[PDB]
Amino acid sequence: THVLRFGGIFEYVESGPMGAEELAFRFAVNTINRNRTLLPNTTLTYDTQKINLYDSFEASKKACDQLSLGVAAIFGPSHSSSANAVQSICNALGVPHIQTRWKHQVSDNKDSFYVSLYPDFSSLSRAILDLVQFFKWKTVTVVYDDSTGLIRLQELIKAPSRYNLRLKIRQLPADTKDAKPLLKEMKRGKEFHVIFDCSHEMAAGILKQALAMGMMTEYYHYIFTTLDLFALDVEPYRYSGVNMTGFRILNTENTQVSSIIEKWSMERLQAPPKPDSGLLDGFMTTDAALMYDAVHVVSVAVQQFPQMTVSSLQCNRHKPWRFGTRFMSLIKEAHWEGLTGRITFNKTNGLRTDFDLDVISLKEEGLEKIGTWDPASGLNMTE
Amino acid sequence: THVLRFGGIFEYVESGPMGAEELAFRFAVNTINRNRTLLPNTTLTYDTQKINLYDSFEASKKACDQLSLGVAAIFGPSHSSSANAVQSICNALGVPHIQTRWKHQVSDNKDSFYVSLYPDFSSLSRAILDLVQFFKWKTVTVVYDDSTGLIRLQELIKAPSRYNLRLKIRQLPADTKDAKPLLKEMKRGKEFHVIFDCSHEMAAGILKQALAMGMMTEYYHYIFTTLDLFALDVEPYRYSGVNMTGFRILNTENTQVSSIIEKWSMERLQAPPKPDSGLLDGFMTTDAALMYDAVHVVSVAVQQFPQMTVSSLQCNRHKPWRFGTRFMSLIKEAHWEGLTGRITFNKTNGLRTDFDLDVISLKEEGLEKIGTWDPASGLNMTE
Amino acid sequence: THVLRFGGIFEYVESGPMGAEELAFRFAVNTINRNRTLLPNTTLTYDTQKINLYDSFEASKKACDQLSLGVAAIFGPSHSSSANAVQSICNALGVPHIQTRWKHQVSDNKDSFYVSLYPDFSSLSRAILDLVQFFKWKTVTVVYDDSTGLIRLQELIKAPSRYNLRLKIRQLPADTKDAKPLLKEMKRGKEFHVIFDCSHEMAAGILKQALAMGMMTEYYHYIFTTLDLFALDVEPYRYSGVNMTGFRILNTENTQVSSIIEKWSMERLQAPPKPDSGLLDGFMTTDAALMYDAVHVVSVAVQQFPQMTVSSLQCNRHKPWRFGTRFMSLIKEAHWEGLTGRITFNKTNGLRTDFDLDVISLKEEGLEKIGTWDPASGLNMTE
Amino acid sequence: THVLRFGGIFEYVESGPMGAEELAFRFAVNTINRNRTLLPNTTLTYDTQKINLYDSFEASKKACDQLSLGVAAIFGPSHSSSANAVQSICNALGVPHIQTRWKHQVSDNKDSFYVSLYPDFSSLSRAILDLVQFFKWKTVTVVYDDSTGLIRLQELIKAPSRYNLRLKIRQLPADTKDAKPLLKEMKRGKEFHVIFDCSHEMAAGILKQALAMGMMTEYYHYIFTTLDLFALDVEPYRYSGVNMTGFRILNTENTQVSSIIEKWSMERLQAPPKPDSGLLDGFMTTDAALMYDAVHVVSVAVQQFPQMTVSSLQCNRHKPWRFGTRFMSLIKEAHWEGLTGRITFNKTNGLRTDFDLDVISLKEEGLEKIGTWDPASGLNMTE
Ligand SMILES: *[C@@H]1O[C@H](CO)[C@@H](O[C@@H]2O[C@H](CO)[C@@H](O[C@@H]3O[C@H](CO)[C@@H](O)[C@H](O)[C@@H]3O)[C@H](O)[C@H]2NC(C)=O)[C@H](O)[C@H]1NC(C)=O
Ligand SMILES: *[C@@H]1O[C@H](CO)[C@@H](O[C@@H]2O[C@H](CO)[C@@H](O[C@@H]3O[C@H](CO)[C@@H](O)[C@H](O)[C@@H]3O)[C@H](O)[C@H]2NC(C)=O)[C@H](O)[C@H]1NC(C)=O
Ligand SMILES: *[C@@H]1O[C@H](CO)[C@@H](O[C@@H]2O[C@H](CO)[C@@H](O[C@@H]3O[C@H](CO)[C@@H](O)[C@H](O)[C@@H]3O)[C@H](O)[C@H]2NC(C)=O)[C@H](O)[C@H]1NC(C)=O
Ligand SMILES: *[C@@H]1O[C@H](CO)[C@@H](O[C@@H]2O[C@H](CO)[C@@H](O[C@@H]3O[C@H](CO)[C@@H](O)[C@H](O)[C@@H]3O)[C@H](O)[C@H]2NC(C)=O)[C@H](O)[C@H]1NC(C)=O
Ligand SMILES: *[C@@H]1O[C@H](CO)[C@@H](O[C@@H]2O[C@H](CO)[C@@H](O[C@@H]3O[C@H](CO)[C@@H](O)[C@H](O)[C@@H]3O)[C@H](O)[C@H]2NC(C)=O)[C@H](O)[C@H]1NC(C)=O
Ligand SMILES: *[C@@H]1O[C@H](CO)[C@@H](O[C@@H]2O[C@H](CO)[C@@H](O[C@@H]3O[C@H](CO)[C@@H](O)[C@H](O)[C@@H]3O)[C@H](O)[C@H]2NC(C)=O)[C@H](O)[C@H]1NC(C)=O
Ligand SMILES: *[C@@H]1O[C@H](CO)[C@@H](O[C@@H]2O[C@H](CO)[C@@H](O)[C@H](O)[C@H]2NC(C)=O)[C@H](O)[C@H]1NC(C)=O
Ligand SMILES: *[C@@H]1O[C@H](CO)[C@@H](O[C@@H]2O[C@H](CO)[C@@H](O)[C@H](O)[C@H]2NC(C)=O)[C@H](O)[C@H]1NC(C)=O
Ligand SMILES: *[C@@H]1O[C@H](CO)[C@@H](O)[C@H](O)[C@H]1NC(C)=O
Ligand SMILES: *[C@@H]1O[C@H](CO)[C@@H](O)[C@H](O)[C@H]1NC(C)=O
Ligand SMILES: *[C@@H]1O[C@H](CO)[C@@H](O)[C@H](O)[C@H]1NC(C)=O
Ligand SMILES: *[C@@H]1O[C@H](CO)[C@@H](O)[C@H](O)[C@H]1NC(C)=O
Ligand SMILES: *[C@@H]1O[C@H](CO)[C@@H](O)[C@H](O)[C@H]1NC(C)=O
Ligand SMILES: *[C@@H]1O[C@H](CO)[C@@H](O)[C@H](O)[C@H]1NC(C)=O
Ligand SMILES: *[C@@H]1O[C@H](CO)[C@@H](O)[C@H](O)[C@H]1NC(C)=O
Ligand SMILES: *[C@@H]1O[C@H](CO)[C@@H](O)[C@H](O)[C@H]1NC(C)=O
Repeated sequence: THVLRFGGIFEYVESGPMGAEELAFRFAVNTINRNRTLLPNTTLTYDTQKINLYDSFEASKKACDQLSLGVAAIFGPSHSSSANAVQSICNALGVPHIQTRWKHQVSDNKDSFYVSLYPDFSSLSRAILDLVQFFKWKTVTVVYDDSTGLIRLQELIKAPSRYNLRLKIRQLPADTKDAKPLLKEMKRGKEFHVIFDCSHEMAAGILKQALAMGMMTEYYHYIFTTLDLFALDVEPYRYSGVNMTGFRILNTENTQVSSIIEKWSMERLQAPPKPDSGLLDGFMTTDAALMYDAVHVVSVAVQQFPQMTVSSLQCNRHKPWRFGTRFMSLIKEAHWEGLTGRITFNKTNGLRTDFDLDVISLKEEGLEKIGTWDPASGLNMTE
Repeated sequence: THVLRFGGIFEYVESGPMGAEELAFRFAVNTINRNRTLLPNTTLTYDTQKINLYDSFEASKKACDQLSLGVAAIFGPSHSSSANAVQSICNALGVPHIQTRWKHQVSDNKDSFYVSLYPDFSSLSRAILDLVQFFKWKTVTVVYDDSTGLIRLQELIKAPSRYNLRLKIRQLPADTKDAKPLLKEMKRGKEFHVIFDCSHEMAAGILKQALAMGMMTEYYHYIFTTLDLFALDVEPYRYSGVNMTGFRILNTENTQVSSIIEKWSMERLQAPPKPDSGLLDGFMTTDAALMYDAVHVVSVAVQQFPQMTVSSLQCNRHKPWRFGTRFMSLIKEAHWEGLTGRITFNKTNGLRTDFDLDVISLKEEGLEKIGTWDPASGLNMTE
Repeated sequence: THVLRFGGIFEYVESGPMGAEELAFRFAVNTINRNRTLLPNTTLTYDTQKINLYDSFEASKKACDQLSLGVAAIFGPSHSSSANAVQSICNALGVPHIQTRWKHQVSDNKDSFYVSLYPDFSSLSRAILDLVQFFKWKTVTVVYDDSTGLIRLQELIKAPSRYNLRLKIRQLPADTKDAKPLLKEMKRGKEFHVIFDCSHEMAAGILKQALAMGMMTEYYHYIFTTLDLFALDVEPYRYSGVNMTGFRILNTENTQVSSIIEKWSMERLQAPPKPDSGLLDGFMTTDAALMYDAVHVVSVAVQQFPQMTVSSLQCNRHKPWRFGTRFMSLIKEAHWEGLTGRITFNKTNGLRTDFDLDVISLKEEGLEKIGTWDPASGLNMTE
Repeated sequence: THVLRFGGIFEYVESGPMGAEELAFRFAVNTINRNRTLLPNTTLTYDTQKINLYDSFEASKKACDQLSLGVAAIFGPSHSSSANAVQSICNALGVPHIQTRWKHQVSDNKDSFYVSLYPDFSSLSRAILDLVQFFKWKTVTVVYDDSTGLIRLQELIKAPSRYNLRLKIRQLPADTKDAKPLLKEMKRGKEFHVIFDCSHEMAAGILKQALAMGMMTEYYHYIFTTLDLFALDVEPYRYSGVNMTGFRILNTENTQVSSIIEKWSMERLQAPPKPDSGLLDGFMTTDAALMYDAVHVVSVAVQQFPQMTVSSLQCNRHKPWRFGTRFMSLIKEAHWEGLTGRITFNKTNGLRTDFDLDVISLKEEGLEKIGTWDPASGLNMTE
């Protein structure tokens, strides 16, 4: 039988239920257990631990508790300060570390036991930069939220040194949801073409404050850096004449992918969130779409490797895992067509820089696909 | 007697001797032991460990080895990925963590047991931004090296949204010291006013490549973000008619501070570095000036706290240190006039945002102080 | 057999080995002895003497010692005050005097027994004057070193009486290598187009002081009067955007001439000079290229004259040498294609005014031939 | 008694009698022999030899014949190529060498046994350059004759690099007295302020060709570099309204100096020269005034040195003369008020740079003294 024990480190939600990434890790393990074509001989169990996500010492202790109990791969702790502490544990002891969120990989880590299923912002910032040239902009305002967002969109800030733009980089207020003094300066400065680097939970809150201001007109164009633009209640903004361009990697135009998302709204349901937030009700974010994908791409690697045995390692007496070198190379050479499209990894550094996007814009009917991005091709926009 | 045991985590230099920060930690402990006014009853020993500085798992093990052996404060492991792993250990177990280098404090860490003696780049980027307005620039090029340098100078990038500039943000080549294709684009683009965000070991290498190009003339003006501009062999550049503006926090205009630097060249000497690098020979960097200061500011706190006892804590069974709360508040409320001037800490977050700079520029004679920055006052430039 | 005894008077180098002209005289005699097409029946020996070069009385005694011992031609003592003393001895006693350096021939010497293989500055100063008109200059600064340099470039100083220029004649400092107060006046006076009349050992020292000043830019253009511009380490000046125009008579674009220069670096090698001089290592100067040529052009004359016998003459009882009139006319009517190109003499005064130059300028790759001068044609510059 | 034997080397005039310098050497020896205050115990004889003046080998043989016969000082052979051959003989054997003509002393001769009684052109070219500033010229034409005249007036050519002039340097025709095509270009170019660097035998021939042209008017001003401007028949040019400025060192405004010149016209007389030359008849040139002075200044040195004995030296077995060091220092420290004024020598190099001139210009009456030059003072022009 040989039950595998893919471990995971997730957020400790105090009041509410388990998070969307923790549900998607439980849903993807149960899907492979029920289905019989993928892994027809083995079953998957899990060892999910809950941390604060903002404490590298709690993430380091529970990652060593999973390797002492014996796991095969750690599914990342969702945060830059916490994943860097668990990445180096997984490097030292040979166990893979599967990342589904963006993290600043500094250019001096010689770490090899990690892959990142999140679309890398060296590729995404070229997708925005191609998109501002299709629209023939010459005056752009980038509004980010946290200081790490300069590292994300740095290929867009280095654009007036090459192309013909003038970037005016602005930042959202750090403490409050009171971005109206930001939007007053953007209205007085006549900044009609704006790029927002913020999550869809925050991008929904800016659009209410841009509607309370006089900024949702036929003159304003908003490109959103988030991949969850198909999660917003856009009904107050369809008839304004705005354009709200963005991307979508979640391949919701298949009968197989949408069937999983239609099943997703059932088991998640459990008191859906607040009504005064401009998001939808039944929707899978791309944060939980990549955790459903992260279990399956590694499941390609355990399918092509039947001699696998989960060992029990110790952090104090660290030894590399016996099959760690080959099993890491089977993850980096794994191809899969998951919810977010084709999943191929970067052979140099282990990232995900080759992926397919879907350019979506706001029409009178709603968010509609008007193109397709591809790092080999570029914007094939059939608008 | 009560010997204290200030611990430290430093770089493992393989071929050469101990690093400049490790010498400055040994020199500052031996200075307080020899001198009798500061701590007239106690002596200081140390437990210096050597790590890779790019491995958070090695820094986490040796920080727990110091707390198992029993230390009073950890002097930081000199790097963003390594200090974040040791900051959270020192937070969980109550021991202070003394930082002498800049690190991206994310806005969600609820850590309290850390202070940073490095001048914070929220204050330094206002010192550069005041300096480009004294010089009445309207066209600025910021050249950084690593992607974290956008977080450092982010108050300068958000300047064309307020003032009258146009920033053209550029980046040094990531792999090679071959910044001449960068300097060709800056020469063809007619970019005479340049800000360099790079270390003085790299800023010396850019000036050779700006002299090999036709870019050291009476038209080019270079502001350096580094505080070690008074460490460069500037003899090939005095007569060019260039201006090389910068800052200096190392208060080398006192008979007491310069006496320590004159003693510094003796015990450090030990095969001084390569001749094909445009730096000086006998000089203390500001990286080792802040480690000499870091021992003394905490020595103010052990002077005002005689009931101190060093305990032995364990990371697996983590308990806060018995005097950790009061001793951390005595470090944050400690004032000291060290090598880098007056040392007062930020009462909100524990940083160092209130400090005195010395604006230095290049004249025909050499680097000469032409002003003084102060967050309360601003540029008092008697040029 | 009839061994010939071409004599020579050279510099007494005290510390180091024999000079470059004395090596080239030994190398050219040994080449004709080894080769069998030129002089297939006779061999050449030599009687090299060493003087101070600045004492006409020592040069006069050793020239009479060579004629008492019996020579066929004296190869000149490399200096104006010393060669004039030996020219008149060779005139009185019929022996030829072969000159390879420039000397002020006053317009009243009725001397006939001398030829000069150095390119005459009545022709060279027209080559510079054609070159400042191809570049369309209207404001020229001539910087010479010694007062004889006005006689050299006098056809360039008499140019504003004919053409449209304004010469500002300046002089290098007489005692020191401290030409920076000269270069300050040329920088404050905005003198971008400069002609340097100095040797390549001194022209390498001016370019360091023009790089220490802000004067190696894309605005400054330097014409060098020396013919050894292809002997300078030009690597610090390739990327500056400067132009460094000059000439080259040493025909280094043949497989036969460069083969001799490739053999030249072997026997000369013998502790190559100082590293703090901006010259190359393996190179033949045009001062030693003309001494290799001086032996061969006279070897054309002994090939066309087999009845030659070397006699023994006395200066106190001076008698013309028996074959002095015919053998001098065979040297003046000798054609040879040596290292410096075709070697034909002026039939009026015995000089060398008909010769081929190669206009070389500084590109990004290095010194590159961009034309060809010729007294019949002029500048055929395929730049 | 101790008869001294001051030797001399002069011109071999074939057809006519002895030259003006040879008469002045015979006249000055006979004057000191007749007079009894100067040298009241010793008499002077001489050993005058005649050379071609353009042959350094004939000058070298007869200088060794005088030292073999035994002389005390050689009075120079009047020419640059011949005096350099005799200067080095007198240096090697200790005998002084008294020069009365200008010669290019190169900056590398370490010769000590020579003095020059001719007014040095480093001082004279400052006297012309002060004179063109008193007259407030801004456009100057320098017309020289031979290429050595650039070395003479080089402090005047380097003037537009300091002051406000524009020099147009021209040259007289080398072969013919046909300077009218030169004067046509100076008339068409409107060059009214001209400096002539030529002898008074040639300056008289230019003024006929400037009178045959339309160039002797009230618009043309001619400064003459020669010191024999008070030797020209100026009667055709008094009423033209020209100005002909110049200098005079021959102190013809004393009753003692003019008495010697009135005696000079008696013994010289001997078929006075051609009538078609615009010079006077009874006049002493400054070339023969300095040879009368050269015997007397050395006669000061033999008066202050009674233990002198003339020895007999050989050039082939050269030994320094026994009293050569002290007797040379008595010549350089000798003061005399001769025909040309006060005679003091330059203590550094042995030249004559401290002397008194008399600025003379052309009035309606004739050449009239209008000032006085002095290197300490400058132009004290009481015009
Ligand atoms: C349970 O079975 C397998 C487990 O490996 C799941 O993967 C699918 O397997 C089938 C055949 O092995 C393939 O189906 C493909 O579906 C896509 C729809 O996106 C279609 O374009 C292809 O032409 C093909 O029909 C495929 O290898 C794989 N599906 C994907 C998306 O990679 C399967 O989805 C599970 N569920 C069911 C209901 O079978
Ligand atoms: C594995 O990782 C490396 C490093 O990220 C990938 O190299 C990158 O490949 C792209 C090819 O598109 C390079 O060019 C970039 O293309 C865009 C297209 O518009 C254009 O704006 C520029 O030409 C831009 O440079 C990119 O420079 C290069 N990155 C580096 C650091 O060299 C590589 O493709 C990955 N391997 C895969 C996906 O198989
Ligand atoms: C403790 O830390 C806080 C934040 O780290 C410090 O507050 C900061 O104070 C500076 C200067 O007052 C503010 O910067 C800017 O000042 C200039 C000129 O006054 C102007 O361009 C802006 O209006 C801005 O105020 C900075 O924004 C502010 N930070 C925050 C978050 O409010 C505080 O001063 C520190 N306390 C000390 C050193 O005692
Ligand atoms: C032998 O020597 C004499 C003089 O040393 C040479 O005569 C010289 O020839 C050159 C060129 O023909 C004359 O230079 C100048 O030429 C240019 C352009 O043609 C122009 O700017 C002037 O009009 C001038 O002619 C130079 O003046 C002339 N020298 C004399 C004194 O007449 C002669 O060419 C030599 N013979 C050979 C090399 O066979
Ligand atoms: C013969 O005697 C001496 C030989 O040494 C000649 O030199 C003159 O000697 C006298 C008295 O020793 C001085 O005369 C001076 O004359 C100048 C006129 O230029 C006058 O300004 C003075 O006030 C003084 O009277 C003087 O030392 C010297 N003369 C000069 C010009 O230096 C003397 O000239 C010979 N001839 C006669 C006729 O005495
Ligand atoms: C011995 O020889 C030296 C070298 O020739 C003499 O030094 C020269 O002295 C003059 C003083 O007048 C220096 O200044 C020159 O003065 C004129 C006056 O108008 C002015 O145009 C400049 O200031 C000019 O430089 C001159 O530079 C200096 N020569 C050198 C090469 O330094 C010295 O005076 C002689 N000793 C005597 C006469 O006792
Ligand atoms: C020893 O330590 C004491 C610490 O107080 C030093 O004394 C201080 O010296 C500075 C200038 O040297 C003064 O500004 C302070 O006021 C002094 N403090 C006190 C309390 O007097 C002393 O300089 C140190 N000596 C050595 C040799 O290191
Ligand atoms: C030996 O001397 C002869 C001299 O004639 C050289 O032969 C000449 O070589 C050059 C090129 O090498 C040709 O352009 C000439 O036409 C040749 N002349 C003749 C008559 O053949 C020969 O190269 C010399 N060889 C060596 C090794 O020095
Ligand atoms: C909306 O999109 C269309 C198509 O690109 C464009 O013509 C229009 O200007 C856009 N509206 C804006 C930018 O407000
Ligand atoms: C671009 O899109 C068109 C139609 O949407 C289709 O031919 C194909 O998807 C793309 N063509 C390419 C990539 O050549
Ligand atoms: C540079 O500094 C100099 C002083 O050395 C000053 O005169 C000048 O204004 C500054 N700026 C420029 C652009 O030269
Ligand atoms: C800076 O301030 C100090 C005291 O506050 C003063 O002594 C100095 O002159 C000031 N600098 C100026 C005015 O340039
Ligand atoms: C210098 O040479 C370059 C070629 O390298 C040419 O383009 C330019 O016109 C020349 N002159 C100047 C003043 O740069
Ligand atoms: C110079 O002339 C030669 C032949 O006379 C010719 O090959 C060359 O092309 C010419 N240079 C030019 C035209 O720039
Ligand atoms: C002659 O001299 C006087 C006095 O300097 C002057 O005014 C006049 O112009 C001169 N004549 C010329 C220069 O032709
Ligand atoms: C200048 O000349 C005046 C009168 O000609 C006279 O005082 C003296 O000769 C000179 N004065 C000086 C040099 O002070």
